[PDB]
Amino acid sequence: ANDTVVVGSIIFTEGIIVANMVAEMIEAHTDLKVVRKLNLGGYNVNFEAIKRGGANNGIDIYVEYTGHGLVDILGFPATTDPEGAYETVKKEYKRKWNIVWLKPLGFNNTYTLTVKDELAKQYNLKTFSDLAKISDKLILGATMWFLEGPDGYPGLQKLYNFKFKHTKSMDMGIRYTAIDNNEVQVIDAWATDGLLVSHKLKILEDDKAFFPPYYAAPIIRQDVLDKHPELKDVLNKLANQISLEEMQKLNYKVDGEGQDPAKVAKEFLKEKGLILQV
Ligand SMILES: c1cnc2cc3c(cc2n1)[C@@H]1CNC[C@H]3C1
Repeated sequence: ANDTVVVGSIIFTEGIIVANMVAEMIEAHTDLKVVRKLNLGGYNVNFEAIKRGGANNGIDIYVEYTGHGLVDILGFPATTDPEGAYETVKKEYKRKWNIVWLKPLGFNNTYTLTVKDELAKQYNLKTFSDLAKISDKLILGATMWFLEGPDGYPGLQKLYNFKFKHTKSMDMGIRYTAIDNNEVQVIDAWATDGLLVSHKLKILEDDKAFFPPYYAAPIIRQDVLDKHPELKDVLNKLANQISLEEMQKLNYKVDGEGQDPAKVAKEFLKEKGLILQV
């Protein structure tokens, strides 16, 4: 009579916004109440938590990215097209873990390598290969998740033979300040990052196609769907409802304009008519 589900996120702006959207949709369209949980860390943290489940100090639902799941299935970085990534993780997670991938939200939040526009013009940079030829002169500032993830810098560095003068691990917001001030020359910008809006940066082309697609989708434990089958349709109301530009704008409302992510998520859903006004 008082059933609850746990929606998890790791700790970054987009993750919390989209987890909040999932929680708001569930509470708007079902009789379930939602525990919102934040998990410390990056790679495989939400995956392990959902394997435990909300009844065992874990989570029942979170928004995963196809490429992050794909690299864990394969055991080595590989590239593919959006459908290849999505269908592979959907079938594998269902068969191995009884985890259900719902429909993609609509955006691809990939890792990138990004430089200031002026630096790109100064050195004629368009591609990762262009950058690698001169990386020995440059400093990379990047997030811990990118530097430590199996699908992040370790394999990219080996494939392109990147040789930066110095490589610094940085918090998410401050790497944008650091590249704006030329404390570093390259950052691992993420494609939906809010602060890409306010900095004059150039996203370089991954010409060897190292990275897989990173399409966000809600995923849920099958036993939670068995108990509450309505969830499937409710969460699929978000299907293709968030473009890259929309997600970027929401992220900037938090990171650039100081709004809290709960407010940003709820007002977005109200604007799009996905939940009721008032
Ligand atoms: C480990 C686990 N999940 C991640 C999710 C994301 C990232 C890194 C992760 N690393 C950023 C790049 N892909 C989508 C977001 C943001």
